[PDB]
Amino acid sequence: ANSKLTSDFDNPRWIGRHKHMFNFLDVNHNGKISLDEMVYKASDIVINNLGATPEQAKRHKDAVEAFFGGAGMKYGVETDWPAYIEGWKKLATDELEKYAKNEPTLIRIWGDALFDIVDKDQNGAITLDEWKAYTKAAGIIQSSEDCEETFRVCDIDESGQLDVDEMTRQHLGFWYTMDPACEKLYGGAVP
Repeated sequence: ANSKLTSDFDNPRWIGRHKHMFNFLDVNHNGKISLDEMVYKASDIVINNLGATPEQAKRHKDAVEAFFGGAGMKYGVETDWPAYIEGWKKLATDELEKYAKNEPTLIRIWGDALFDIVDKDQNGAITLDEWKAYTKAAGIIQSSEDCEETFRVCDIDESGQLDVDEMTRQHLGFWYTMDPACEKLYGGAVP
């Protein structure tokens, strides 16, 4: 492993980051969300907004399923906030253990599936316009300014593209650890 990455689950900013995403995913404010809703949203984006082929959409669905499944979410089950954050601690712990052992993480698997769809050239890297297209379809980022901040925070290659290796590292830090190097990865869109 190129980094020594550790959890910080009692940091109110960690908890808060995931509460933000919980509230953003709970579009109708039910106080709970299901795996059914998560995989619906994921496939809706890639198939109906981003042009995914059937095989590409299925690969992506599988990776989203396993990601949220790692946080304890299940088909036909409604997950409330207390269960969600409990599951998220397990997910992060498991991911960081795989990382420390140089084994593929669920976030890498998902990234590789998503980048196959989003990168016009299928070479594992995306342009700013492609990042804007994905994030604004998903709604996780709403403004171009915030999408631009992502390219400031990450190490960009000489052609001005964000590669999956770099985005995986940044996401490990941003979602699992509170690495201060990854602050503002989504600009002002996600605290």
